[PDB]
Amino acid sequence: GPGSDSEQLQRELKELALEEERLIQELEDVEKNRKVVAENLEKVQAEAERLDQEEAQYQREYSEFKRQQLELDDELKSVENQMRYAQMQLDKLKK
Amino acid sequence: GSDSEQLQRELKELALEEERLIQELEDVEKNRKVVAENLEKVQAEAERLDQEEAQYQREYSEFKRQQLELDDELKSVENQMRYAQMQLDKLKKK
Repeated sequence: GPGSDSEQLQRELKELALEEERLIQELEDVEKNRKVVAENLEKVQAEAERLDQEEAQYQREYSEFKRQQLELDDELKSVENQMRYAQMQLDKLKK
Repeated sequence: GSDSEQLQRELKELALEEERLIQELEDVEKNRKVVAENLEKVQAEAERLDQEEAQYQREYSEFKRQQLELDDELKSVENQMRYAQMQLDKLKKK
């Protein structure tokens, strides 16, 4: 019994050792892979946060141009209205 | 005659302002559509980054799980080797 039982245990230990070796390598490599994915995730989240501020700036710019456009068009209506009035005064003097 | 000349001077100054305003409006409309375009570009990029974010969060979770799982696989193997070696030693001791 004991001799054959010992040979079976020796075979089991050799199988375990080979798997141990493999796992140790796989753990070294997963650690490298996790470092890359952590970098990638941070970079994309940092970029998204930056783009949010860019978008906020453009929305302010857009709103400002829109306001300017309304202000200018109203100034133009005033000029046009003043010119008609002046011409009407001139028309009275031209006669 | 003088009132007329005054009004003619006024109309000339106004026509200059009208010209200036019409140009300023052309330019604001140009500036406005550039910003609208920047906006469209920003929004497309934001969508792209959202999708890349989702991808990397998935990969993050997958590799974290893989490390947790591998480490427990190694611990199980270490436990099994200790037990097997203990049995081996006992059989030697007869």
